Amino acid sequence: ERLLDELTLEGVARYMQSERCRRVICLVGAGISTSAGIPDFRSPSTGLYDNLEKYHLPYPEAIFEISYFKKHPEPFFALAKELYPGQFKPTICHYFMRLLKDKGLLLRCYTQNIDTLERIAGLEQEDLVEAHGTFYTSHCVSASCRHEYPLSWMKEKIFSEVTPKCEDCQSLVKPDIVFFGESLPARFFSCMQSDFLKVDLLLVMGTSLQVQPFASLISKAPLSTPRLLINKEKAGQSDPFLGMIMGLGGGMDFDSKKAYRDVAWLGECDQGCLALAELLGWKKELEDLVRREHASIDAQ
Ligand SMILES: Cc1cc(C)nc(SCC(=O)Nc2ncc(Cc3cccc(OCc4cnnn4[C@H]4O[C@H](COP(=O)(O)OP(=O)(O)OC[C@H]5O[C@@H](n6cnc7c(N)ncnc76)[C@H](O)[C@@H]5O)[C@@H](O)[C@H]4O)c3)s2)n1
Ligand SMILES: [Zn+2]
Repeated sequence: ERLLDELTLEGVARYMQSERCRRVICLVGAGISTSAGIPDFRSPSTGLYDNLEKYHLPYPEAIFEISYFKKHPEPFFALAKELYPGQFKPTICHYFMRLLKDKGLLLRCYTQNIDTLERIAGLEQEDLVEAHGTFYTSHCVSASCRHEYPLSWMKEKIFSEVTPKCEDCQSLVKPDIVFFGESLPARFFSCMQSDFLKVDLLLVMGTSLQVQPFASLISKAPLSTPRLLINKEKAGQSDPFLGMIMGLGGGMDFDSKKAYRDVAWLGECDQGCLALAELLGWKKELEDLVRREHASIDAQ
């Protein structure tokens, strides 16, 4: 009944190399972009949540909240200037997901990341669910207008510290990211219902699984589907405690005596992906891909 012969990266690589493993879903968060120079949200001291006091918020989550944004957008746009990536070079982890695409194993990448690195690494719109939107485009917030603006326009407003107003109607222009309180893209639900029927392997990388409904995705997979977490620390566990994110019952079981399908490889995402690629015979392909794409970016 158990699909992994052993609860290890080697077990997952052998499963991946079997014919049952045809459809892989990746679930990724900010941890897969930290080696690209983009700090994450919840790491102590460097993460965003430990760097909010200077914005003088009524509480730290306000800067994520759509109703607060609509009333006082200036903190969000000051933060956006502070965190604007100085360069957009995707990581080994991103290019591993690109290799999964090129080899026909990637059914979908569900990303929480707003930095657009998945696109730059070559995942196309069909391969991707940007579950929490991206900074790539922005829209006027007036339902009667909804004029679109490209990242170059938004970037100029952010760096000039001018609050972005729509050129046609002078309402606020918001990046197409999903704030706390907003609905997720409809693509998220349509793809979820189709993808999680088919998935043979769930790859979870670089996320604390602290945000719903995205974190519910790990429970949408069939109960035999193996789940591999590559992350600096365990996350999404089912162990109940007050303030757990997971609905009760759902969650990962790495360590109980009933554990049967969940693997935690604890370390840096780039190293874990390099180790998995090596076990699969993809290490040189992945290394060459990173080198070539990185040089291509370095030229301009
Ligand atoms: C083009 C462009 C222009 C700009 C201006 N900016 C960017 S980009 C830079 C950025 O920020 N700009 C920002 N501007 C404004 C911001 C504020 C904001 C407001 C509203 C919504 C926002 O966004 C959507 C959203 C809504 N609600 N939440 N969100 C986001 O927040 C969640 C984060 O949750 P996540 O799980 O992703 O991250 P974590 O909690 O930090 O956990 C990481 C885990 O990885 C582990 N780990 C770490 N490093 C590792 C490594 N190397 N190897 C292995 N493991 C590693 C670590 O130990 C831990 O376990 C997520 O849902 C996301 O959508 C944002 S922010 N691009
Ligand atoms: Zn407008």
